Amino acid sequence: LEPFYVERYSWSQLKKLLADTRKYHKAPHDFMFVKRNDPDGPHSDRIYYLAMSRENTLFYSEIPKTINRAAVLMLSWKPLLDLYSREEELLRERKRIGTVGIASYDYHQGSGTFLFQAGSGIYHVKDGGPQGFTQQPLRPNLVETSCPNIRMDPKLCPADPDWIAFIHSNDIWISNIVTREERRLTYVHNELANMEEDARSAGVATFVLQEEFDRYSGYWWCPKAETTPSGGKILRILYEENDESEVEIIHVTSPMLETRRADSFRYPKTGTANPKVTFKMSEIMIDAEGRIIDVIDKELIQPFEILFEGVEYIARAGWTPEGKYAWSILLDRSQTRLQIVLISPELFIPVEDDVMERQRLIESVPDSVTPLIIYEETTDIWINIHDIFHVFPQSHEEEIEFIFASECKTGFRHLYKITSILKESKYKRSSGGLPAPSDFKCPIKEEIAITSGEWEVLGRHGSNIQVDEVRRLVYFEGTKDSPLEHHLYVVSYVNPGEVTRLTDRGYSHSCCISQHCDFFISKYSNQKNPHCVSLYKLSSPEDDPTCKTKEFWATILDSAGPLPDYTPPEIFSFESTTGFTLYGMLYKPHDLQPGKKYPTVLFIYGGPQVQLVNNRFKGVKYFRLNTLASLGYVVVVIDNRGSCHRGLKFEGAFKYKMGQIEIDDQVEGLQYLASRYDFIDLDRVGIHGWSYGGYLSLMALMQRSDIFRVAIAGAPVTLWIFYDTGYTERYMGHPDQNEQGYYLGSVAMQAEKFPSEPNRLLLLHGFLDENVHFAHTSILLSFLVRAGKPYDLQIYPQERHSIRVPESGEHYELHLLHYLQENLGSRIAALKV
Amino acid sequence: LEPFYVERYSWSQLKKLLADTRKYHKAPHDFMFVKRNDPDGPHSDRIYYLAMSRENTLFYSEIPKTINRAAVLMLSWKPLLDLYSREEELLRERKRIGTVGIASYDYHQGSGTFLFQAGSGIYHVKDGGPQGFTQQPLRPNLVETSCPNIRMDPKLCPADPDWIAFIHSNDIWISNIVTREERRLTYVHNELANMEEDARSAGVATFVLQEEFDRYSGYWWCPKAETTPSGGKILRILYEENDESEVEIIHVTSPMLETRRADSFRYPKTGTANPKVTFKMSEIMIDAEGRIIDVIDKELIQPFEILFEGVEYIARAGWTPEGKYAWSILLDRSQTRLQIVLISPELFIPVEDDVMERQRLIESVPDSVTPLIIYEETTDIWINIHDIFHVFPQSHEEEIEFIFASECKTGFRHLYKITSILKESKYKRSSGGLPAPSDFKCPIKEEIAITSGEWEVLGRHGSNIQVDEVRRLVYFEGTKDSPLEHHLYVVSYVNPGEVTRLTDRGYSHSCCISQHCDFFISKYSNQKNPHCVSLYKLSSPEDDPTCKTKEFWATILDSAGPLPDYTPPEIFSFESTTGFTLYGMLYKPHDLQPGKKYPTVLFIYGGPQVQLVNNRFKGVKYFRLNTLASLGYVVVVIDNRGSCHRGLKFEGAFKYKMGQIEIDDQVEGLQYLASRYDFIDLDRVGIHGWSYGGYLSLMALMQRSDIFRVAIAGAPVTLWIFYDTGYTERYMGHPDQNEQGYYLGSVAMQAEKFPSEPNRLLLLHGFLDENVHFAHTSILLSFLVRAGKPYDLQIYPQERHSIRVPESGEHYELHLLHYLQENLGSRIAALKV
Repeated sequence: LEPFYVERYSWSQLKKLLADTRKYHKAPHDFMFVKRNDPDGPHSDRIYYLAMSRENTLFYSEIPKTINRAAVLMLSWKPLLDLYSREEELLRERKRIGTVGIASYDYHQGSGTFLFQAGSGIYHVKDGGPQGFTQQPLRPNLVETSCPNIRMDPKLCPADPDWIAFIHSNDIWISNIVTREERRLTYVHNELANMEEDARSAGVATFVLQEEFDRYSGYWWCPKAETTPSGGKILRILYEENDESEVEIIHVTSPMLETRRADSFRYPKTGTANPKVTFKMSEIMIDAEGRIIDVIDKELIQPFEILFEGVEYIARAGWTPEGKYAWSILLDRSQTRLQIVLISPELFIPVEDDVMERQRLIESVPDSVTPLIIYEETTDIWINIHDIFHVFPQSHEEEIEFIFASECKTGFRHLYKITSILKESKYKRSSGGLPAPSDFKCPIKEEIAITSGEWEVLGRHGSNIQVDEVRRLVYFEGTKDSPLEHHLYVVSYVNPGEVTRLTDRGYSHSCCISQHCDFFISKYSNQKNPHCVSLYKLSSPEDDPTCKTKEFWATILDSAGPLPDYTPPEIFSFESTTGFTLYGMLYKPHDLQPGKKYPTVLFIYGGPQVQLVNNRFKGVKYFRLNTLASLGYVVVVIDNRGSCHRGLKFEGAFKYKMGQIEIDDQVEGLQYLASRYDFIDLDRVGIHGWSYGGYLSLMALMQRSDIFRVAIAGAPVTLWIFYDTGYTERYMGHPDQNEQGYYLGSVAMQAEKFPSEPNRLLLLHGFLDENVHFAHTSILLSFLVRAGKPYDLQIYPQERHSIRVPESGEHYELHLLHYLQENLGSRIAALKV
Repeated sequence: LEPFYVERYSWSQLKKLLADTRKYHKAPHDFMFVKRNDPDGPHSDRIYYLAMSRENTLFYSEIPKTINRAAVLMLSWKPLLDLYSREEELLRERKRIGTVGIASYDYHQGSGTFLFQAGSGIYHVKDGGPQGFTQQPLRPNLVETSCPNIRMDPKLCPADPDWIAFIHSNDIWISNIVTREERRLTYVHNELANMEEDARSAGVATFVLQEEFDRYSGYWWCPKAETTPSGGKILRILYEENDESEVEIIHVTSPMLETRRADSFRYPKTGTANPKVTFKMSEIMIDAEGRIIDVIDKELIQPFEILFEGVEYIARAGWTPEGKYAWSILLDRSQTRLQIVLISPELFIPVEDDVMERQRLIESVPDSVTPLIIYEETTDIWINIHDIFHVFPQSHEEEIEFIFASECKTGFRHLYKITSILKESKYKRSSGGLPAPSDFKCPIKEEIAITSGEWEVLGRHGSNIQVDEVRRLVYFEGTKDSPLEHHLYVVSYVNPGEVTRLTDRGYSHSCCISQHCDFFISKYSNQKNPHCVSLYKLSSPEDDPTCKTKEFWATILDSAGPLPDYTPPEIFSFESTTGFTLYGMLYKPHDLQPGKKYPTVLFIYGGPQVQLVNNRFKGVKYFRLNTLASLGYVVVVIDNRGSCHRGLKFEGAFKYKMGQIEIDDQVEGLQYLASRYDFIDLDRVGIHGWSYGGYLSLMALMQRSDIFRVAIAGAPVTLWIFYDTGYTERYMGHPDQNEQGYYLGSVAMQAEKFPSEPNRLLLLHGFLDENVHFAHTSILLSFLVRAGKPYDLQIYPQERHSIRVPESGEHYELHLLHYLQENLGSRIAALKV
């Protein structure tokens, strides 16, 4: 063969090319179905959703009772409405929200009350309650406040839509939107105090639980209100209280660089103490008229450590829908033992200073009342937290039924219907001892598996189940038809068997089912077609309600249609020497000259909880992998072992071994291609990735000087001893029980292994990164300098983990092309060597 | 004219080249003469001095009463002795100490008591006092303490050498070194309280005073002790007391990168508040036994803003020889108004909590007693502070004679013998008003200029004046013979005639004159010969005491001989279009070729207070400029207008106009060289400097995008609003009244002016730099990314403003050479364009 050299564009010509290709180019979400219940009118439902017009607001569309099955009905988007703090900027990093405006909302089917934060303000309108359905945009009603700082995480009370709660300065507040009454429920954080002195918070999820467990709230309204004798009621808020006094303090640069100051930050470094956590409960007494009689604040009868021995993370929490028990999913620190636990409000006593008054209240509580561990699972690998957990109405007082999902039985996540016996505990507090390990555990009456197979149910990033308690069905999202396509399925939970698919093959679907289970919405795409949102109607043959079929109904969002100037990559697979099928994407270069070999650029992530290779449209996010092909680079992407959507066995492959397996799969796939395509120049191969991808880019250059000419590492994790507990320990365990794994997985501990030629290493970092701190890069550079190695370095001083400012994104793309051109593809590059 | 191209060495090759040449390659200082008074012994004096054996410690040599004039005598060095915290590490950055061991020392003439810090320890020995002279090394006596943290800045009481003082946690302590008694004199700083809430100090110079006024001390012993009736005595200490509570707080990265924390410290940013400062005095009453009886603390009778209207910085301070008055040099904030001031101890009243006893104490002090301004000068350029100031024993008790130095009168710094009348002031505290700005001023009886001419007396960086009161002479260093050589001069202060030069021309000398004025020591070098140190004997014909002659006496340190593998540069000069002569240094590329033109690297500083071109040995400091010449680069260095040693008009050139002029001079001299020598390729010129030098490198690349191919900016000031008060306001003035100056002199405010070609800009910065904070670089990167301009960046995370870690230095030289080779010198560099 004969080497292809990429054209040598100037920095200003490359800026032009990139700007011209970009000169062209968020879909609906948070859907809600509301019945009109109007016989005379032509509309059966009204659907509300968030979407970009620009800013992000509530829209609505009208679901008609029938359709012209000749034509395609495209629903019109009626606008519903007529319109950053260091708390807003940090939360919108933890959720990975790129949008601006309304991020989420809250609704009360009874009242028709919408409640939503929008900038610094909290608003509320009504629609679809007794007050009817607007035919034009509504003007929102601002909630009044005496509070001086931004109100975070507003929630409607499900039992009373006059009452909302919110967090201000790390304490829970309630406000009545009709009576204008306002009230602070917790006095845990002085806002005037400094960081080190206070370090306490109520109703807020701590950093680790937003970053690594995607849980953002830490208080939960009780769904039912209890009546006082004189025609009032009691409302309940369960909340987690946090004390981060032992948690290590990090400083990270304040975005306003002019100040030259840093922001204090609680970061549980791997090995260090996580925050101290316990449950609490506010009892709020309301009189008949809707004003606050009194607010009792209640603590657990015994300490948290005693009742929930071994629990470190409060992964999830809420209420049974009866309002009877507060439930919670709890992990041990190793993230190998998960427990579902019911907690009676009778476990909470009022907080008292008097030692003799508490011992009085303690005596009042009976020994029968005790935490109930309705479920427990263990794994030699790790427990992946998900959002799937459905509690049924209680038939007998002494059983609870529920659906949960687990990778622990099969090696693959499946739904399971479980009945638990609510036995009274062996243990009595009377004895005055610390309860045994299995003293609170409930017997398992039945454990019916609703699904099974060499495929998994999805329960993260908004994937979930939807139970039809009438037809005794459960809709879920799965990889049953393929690992590269997510599809909607339905199945009986009473007598499970056949698993009916509802989405059409050849597309990967993100799905949302009406609360009435008579409609669903699919956001679907494939490698060649950009995302469409469509609305399908569910009906059953009248001989068997257990059986469900779909009928396309109306389009909510039409695709722009196979984008021109974009050549999609072709998916491939190959059998590993490890006995797994690995999948990849190949961007062949545009205008393929026969008799020529091209420089190959391997883009990588390779970390857990992620899959790059699937049948989705990569034209939006990975448009620049296409642009590289248009300049005459081969671009390769390989989902190596540890990637998600392949079962726990596949994922657990790098437990304790991070950075020691992923590249051997990247190279195995990179060679399977070279053997099959003589147009791949293995002498000019570069690797680029961000975050975990940037990590492996550096491992690629240490482990394999031979294969990879240049590594471009963005926000790389150079030192696992610095990452947080929630993530690092899930995969690497405590650094005492993996001395060697932490050493071999930390690229900064191994700077001598880097090349002694320049123009091979390029390091990129967000200067204000609060997730992968900039000290990963600053400490690797320190050891490269000692080892007399050379590096190239671009800092993005306004950026954090993600790149938000576009000027930054443009510079990153411009530099990356120029760098690959100057140090890989072009003629001048081969001369430099 | 054929282009020469430098041999493209690899990164590993270039590292070897440097390590090989680096494989090849401190003189004595702090000299002090003690007379032996041995009429029968062969030795007249014994000199004590600090030098490197290895550690830096005290040595002595013997001065012969007589010498064989036929031969040279080389004095053998006898060792006198028998063998970092955060605040000791910052002091060494402010002083710019590289050496380890003993930095300075004290000596009580009467007792023979030495006193010196060495690491954490404080030690004393005796030699040359009543107790005679050691023939063998003495053992250092540790001053014991109860003080937890390290002790900074020890000083011997001259009025009793049993007592010493020192600073501990920003308070003044005294310790008797025979009774081991240890007393704390000030209670202004809580070591355990956080620095944000404390920010008060006593006896310490604040940051700007150490950085910009090279004053490293804030307390002063009274040099005589008043006697008591019982037979004890009163010792006194004058001390500056600062409050940094209103001074902006900055965060620099902690050097322990593992912690990912930042150290808070107080930085007076241009235009913000300098610390509130005042004078105080500690009266220590000691008994006849030597035990402390009592300690009264005393404040000024009126606030510092009243007694010293206008004074922003206390520049220097101390006591007159009898200790009748304490004196102080005082600047206004614009540093255009120097005042000298006498403050009687009688101005200080005991500090009393009672509001009514303090009133009885105020009236007790006479209204006659008042601050005495004995000298005031003003300039529309600015005041350069200096260590020259001499007060004569008082003859008339209403007059005071002294010697000061000033550029204000003639435009060059010259000595002046001044008598001032101490007329009791008109202002009275009884009247109870504030004084007019002229009320403490003093009539000026005479003012005889001792020197004059277009050349300056030197009074910075250890240059000072020795004063023979017996013969009424004053020895001083000056630029009279040339700007490129410093020389030792002597002249009468009674009948100031002509100026006898004592040093030999053809060399540049730093000098040090026996307190007896019968000897002097010169450390001297020239462009070709490394620094020597010789001892000369002063002699006068018995007919005329003014006539002064020298005679070589002994070698203290022999030259290392002319170094091989080092060609020196040749000094040049050129008439500027501005009218001034400018000097330069040319390193011709070793092994010149006929007809061939070579790549050129201009090393630059160009800031004030510094001259790079002079007749001193550059073989140590600028060794690598010659290493650049040995590879093929022409190397050029020019002292543009602003640089020191050429008078106040030459310096004042860039008042308010920093950045706007300097490069015109650098390019003028570059073109002068290009006309006379045709080997200077002007199509291949790089510029490189550190700090101000890196600043001008960035200005050269904006302003002259045509003359300069690459710029390599080290630790460069990019935003004058960020730099400190005492420096920026001295030249650029307050920012709100020179708004255009600050804009035009700030490269980051002009990022659009930078090239759009890559491989032309290199930013180098110490990550922990606390002087030119790394925000200068990060904010400039901020604006360069916005503007879409390319840059190369290198960080040194171990280093602050200097480069101390040897591995950081090796990597800097190696990158600097490779970047020059790959982007300026070689043929591949010509292909890149």
